[PDB]
Amino acid sequence: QPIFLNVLEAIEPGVVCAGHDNNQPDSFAALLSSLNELGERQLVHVVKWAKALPGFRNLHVDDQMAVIQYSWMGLMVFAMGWRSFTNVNSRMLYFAPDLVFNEYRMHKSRMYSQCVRMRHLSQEFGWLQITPQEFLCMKALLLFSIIPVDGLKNQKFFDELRMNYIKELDRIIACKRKNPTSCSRRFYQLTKLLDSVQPIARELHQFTFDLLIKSHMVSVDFPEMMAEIISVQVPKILSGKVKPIYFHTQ
Ligand SMILES: C[C@@H](Cc1ccc(O)c(O)c1)[C@@H](C)Cc1ccc(O)c(O)c1
Ligand SMILES: C[C@]12CC[C@H]3[C@@H](CCC4=CC(=O)CC[C@@]43C)[C@@H]1CC[C@@H]2O
Repeated sequence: QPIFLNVLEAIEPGVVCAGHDNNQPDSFAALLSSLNELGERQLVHVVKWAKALPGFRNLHVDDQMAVIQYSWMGLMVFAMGWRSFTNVNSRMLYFAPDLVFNEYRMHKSRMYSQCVRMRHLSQEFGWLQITPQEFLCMKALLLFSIIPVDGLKNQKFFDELRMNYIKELDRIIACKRKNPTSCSRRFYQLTKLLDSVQPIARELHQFTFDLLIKSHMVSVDFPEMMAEIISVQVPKILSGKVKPIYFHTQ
């Protein structure tokens, strides 16, 4: 029995609802305030999920919050892609059971191009035939894929942790496979899939950072936690002080 898989499967967070009043007209201001409240909500879970991950509390405490604060975009975008694939075969974006974006919501949110990228992503789960086991280990690996260029408080611990999550993903690929040509191709495939989250996550950082700046102008509410992470932590990403870790050069 794989102990590592039992844990991921057990800690996976349940459905989270956005709180969106679906009887309102689909306006930019309402779509985004709801995506924003959706972020606050998802964030509470992400924190609880990350803390229960095997080895996570071995990281220094300031590094525990830094990694969560750097990587939430990618992790949530990925999860959402998976929810989109499993529920509606990647036809729409399944943000929350109460906030499914049709083509029209995509246009009204004014992120049609990001949503188009987010949708290609969700389709990849289908095209690549990702298993829930692979999905889960990839998502944990995503929590460890962005860090300051000066390094963390205890960079050593982090590197150990992340090396292990790499092995586990490699373990879940090998656990039922014939010859090592396909084990290779698959690991290549999934590593490229993970890389692909980063540019998408970078576009959303830019977007939401812009959005918060003119939040008052455009009538868009940001909950406190979202306000603080976007104004404190996102700018370090955008200014190049915090960078994603790619498996392959872009
Ligand atoms: C994810 C873990 C990998 C793992 C642990 C136990 C298992 O039975 C397994 O199959 C894989 C990883 C964290 C190993 C580890 C052990 C001890 C630690 O202190 C630490 O930071 C990390
Ligand atoms: C950041 C954001 C709210 C949080 C959104 C994000 C789009 C991606 C996303 C996917 C989810 O499933 C949870 C909400 C999040 C994480 C939105 C883009 C602009 C808006 O400000």
